[PDB]
Amino acid sequence: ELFTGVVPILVELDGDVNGHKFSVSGEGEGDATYGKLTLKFICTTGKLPVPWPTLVTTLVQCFSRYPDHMKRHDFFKSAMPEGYVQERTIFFKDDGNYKTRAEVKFEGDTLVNRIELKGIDFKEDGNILGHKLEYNYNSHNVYIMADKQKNGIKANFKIRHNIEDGSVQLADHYQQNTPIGDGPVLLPDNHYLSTQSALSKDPNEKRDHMVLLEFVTAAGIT
Amino acid sequence: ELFTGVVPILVELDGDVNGHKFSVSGEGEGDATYGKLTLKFICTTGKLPVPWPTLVTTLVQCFSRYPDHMKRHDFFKSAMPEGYVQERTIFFKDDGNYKTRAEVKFEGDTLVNRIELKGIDFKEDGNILGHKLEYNYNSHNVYIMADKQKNGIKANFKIRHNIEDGSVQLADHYQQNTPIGDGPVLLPDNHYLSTQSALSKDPNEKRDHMVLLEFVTAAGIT
Repeated sequence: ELFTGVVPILVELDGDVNGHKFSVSGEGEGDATYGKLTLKFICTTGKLPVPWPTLVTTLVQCFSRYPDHMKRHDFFKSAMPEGYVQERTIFFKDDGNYKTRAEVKFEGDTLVNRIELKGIDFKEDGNILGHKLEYNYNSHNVYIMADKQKNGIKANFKIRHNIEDGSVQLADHYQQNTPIGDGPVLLPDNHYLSTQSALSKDPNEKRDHMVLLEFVTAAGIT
Repeated sequence: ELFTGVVPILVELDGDVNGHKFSVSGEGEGDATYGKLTLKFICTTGKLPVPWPTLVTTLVQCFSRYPDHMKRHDFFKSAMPEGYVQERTIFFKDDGNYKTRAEVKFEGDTLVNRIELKGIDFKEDGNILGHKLEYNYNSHNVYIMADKQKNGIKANFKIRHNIEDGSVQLADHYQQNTPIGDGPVLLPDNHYLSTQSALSKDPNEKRDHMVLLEFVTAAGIT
């Protein structure tokens, strides 16, 4: 019942990639009923040192639409409102890696996502620091599975980023979510979230920014 | 000035794939200012004989956002309102092909897209008739170039459809657009439309349907 209508979302990221520091703020709405997300981000420190698309997975899986027969497998929502801690190690192929940690939870009537990111070992002439990624996005499945010992879930997936020259840059994600609260939570059977994203720009917008539209739906359980 | 605000869109498709006939109706809005499209489709003849994703390219490139320095390369809009005729031969790899022909133009204050599609040579146990495609979509670039002789453009691109088992099904598109009117039109320099799409469902919707969200932006000219 928290995700019954449109829930406002607020995002805050502080990162550091090869010594370069940056901040990103975002605002939006989520509608777990359609599993739709509309967010907008702004680099508040000037210009983003890495391509915007590399931050999409980092910058709220609680807005996924879970079919009715799949409701007992919804860890994300069942953890609200104390929220949960999401962590990932993202490995960019033949390049470096981002290590992230975030707390997603309700602060009042707003779903907030506070993140801290650290990226090391990035090649200067690579697709990432070299900004060779096209500004668009592909479709993926986020495999999810419970971590009973930690009372949470583990998830994993491979994102494919389109480089300008036509090739693709794989970014391997390894995820871990644990509750912030102390009570029972819903531990799921193995399943996945079919995720789709679309990036664009607000033409009346001067700051470095990205507008993001995503759709997520759980699938995998019959 | 026709595409100045939100323009209503109306789509009508009559097809035939390996002897199976079907109709699709769609309704939406376009906003060439953001290069955003929101459409909804319904199979009016019952259940769609092919996967919904294979009809996305067929089911209005006039809503692309063309940056200000790229305005003289916009064939699509410059042909309004008499409109233009779009034709394609789409080759699905190791499978059959769709041959399409449509007239896109204004009827009153509504942009209408009337299409007729014929698909032949489809393998029964293939990804297409076998419905092995995931219900999602990827990002592509539509290369565009003028056809001065025909006073229109030719375009071409390769769509990658995600099959369920993890592989991909290529669909080669070959396109041709010619004006319906008789006056000068804008013939572009070589360039492309960065296109992004996201598919989903209206949960309160019983008919076979697809909700489509796309973003298109021209790029390629400096």
